[PDB]
Amino acid sequence: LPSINPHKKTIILSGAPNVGKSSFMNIVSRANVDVQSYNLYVGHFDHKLNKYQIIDTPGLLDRAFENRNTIEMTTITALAHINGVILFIIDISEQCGLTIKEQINLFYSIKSVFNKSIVIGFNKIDKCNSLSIDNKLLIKQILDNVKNPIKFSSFSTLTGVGVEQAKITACELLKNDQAESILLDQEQLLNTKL
Ligand SMILES: Nc1nc2c(ncn2[C@@H]2O[C@H](COP(=O)(O)OP(=O)(O)O)[C@@H](O)[C@H]2O)c(=O)[nH]1
Repeated sequence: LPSINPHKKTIILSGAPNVGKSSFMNIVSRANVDVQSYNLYVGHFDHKLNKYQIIDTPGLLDRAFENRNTIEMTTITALAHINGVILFIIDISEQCGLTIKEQINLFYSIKSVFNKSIVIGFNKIDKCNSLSIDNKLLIKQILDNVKNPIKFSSFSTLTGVGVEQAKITACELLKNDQAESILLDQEQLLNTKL
């Protein structure tokens, strides 16, 4: 809503407070970041001759929607209608102050506003690897509960390892969705004609 181009290819960052969202944005955009107020953050980067933005909205996409007022919801909804892929980051070290299960609960609670592609980012691997079987099966359950096309990416925004890889899989998930969706529109229009 505040000075965002809705047509530019976008990574929409989401996840609990202190999971590494602002860190991720800063790394991939080399801090080429516009600070906009309603604070909303828009990082910019190029990948493979294409221009991208990456958006971080602390206070909006880091907590459940139950407590939002109308204006906040319209802002959230406006973001959900951008040309974007979601990067939902889970801090698997739990240093953010919430357990993996509480972070997955957050994901289910808010993934309904987005049917876009989603990358689940497992961050802070410098402080982890492995996981409880209930946690691994909770993560696996995401693939069953979710109609959205979903990929996984592990990284550390403290050490840099896997970060660029995570950025690459987000972009390509977007491409594939753009490709699949334009076909459905082309098909419906011809099926109408015929
Ligand atoms: N151990 C570790 N700490 C991290 C990593 N990435 C970020 N942090 C720290 O986690 C805290 C929150 O990170 P931040 O980017 O502000 O998360 P955000 O609130 O979601 O935007 C900060 O103290 C960061 O320095 C990581 O990969 N590993």
